[PDB]
Amino acid sequence: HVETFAFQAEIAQLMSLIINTFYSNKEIFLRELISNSSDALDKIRYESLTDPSKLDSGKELHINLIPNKQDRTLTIVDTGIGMTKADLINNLGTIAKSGTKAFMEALQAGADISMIGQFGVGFYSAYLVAEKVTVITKHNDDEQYAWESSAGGSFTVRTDTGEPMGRGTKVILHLKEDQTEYLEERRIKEIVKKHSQFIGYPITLFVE
Ligand SMILES: CSc1nnc(Sc2c(C)n[nH]c2C)s1
Repeated sequence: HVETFAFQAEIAQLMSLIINTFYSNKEIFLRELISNSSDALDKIRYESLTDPSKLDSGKELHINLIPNKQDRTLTIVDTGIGMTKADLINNLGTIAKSGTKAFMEALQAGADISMIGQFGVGFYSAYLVAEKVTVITKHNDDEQYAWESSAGGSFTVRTDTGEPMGRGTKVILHLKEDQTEYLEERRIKEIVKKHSQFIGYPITLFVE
């Protein structure tokens, strides 16, 4: 069954700001998410040097970008460390609470939304373009979960009965009506080249 949770007030607040502030440079969402993926790949690569059995759920360490115009989704997939249930419901939120306070204070002083990644909370930049974000994830010592949120102060988590994914995270961006540009090959490739050219894992851009 589906469990429903309230975001921490500070996170809810950061998400409304992301969603409501006029800010044209939305494309930065892709580097923050690819960056999130790279951090998670680094994590499993490291942890595997002292316990190679952690790669029994898959050896290949990569990132796929998968647009689907029919579904209006852009999907980022990684085979990084994945998330446990406690990560999804509690730990990540707890870590992000100071990232968010800091970021929110910088934002007067005249920092802008593109700096969001320096405060460790870039994942929420998904909300610049996605009306809903669904996240399938699988950590080595835990079950596959689906996390989901359309913002508004709440998120859901259920155990995921769908197709097994080995180990990693899939971020499914259900794009807003006027953000379908991030479904085009040339647009994605441009952004990847501009902001994420030196990521240390293969990034495959799938075509439709
Ligand atoms: C609430 S779901 C979620 N939070 N933070 C992320 S960043 C991340 C990605 C993009 N892959 N793995 C991780 C930990 S995904």
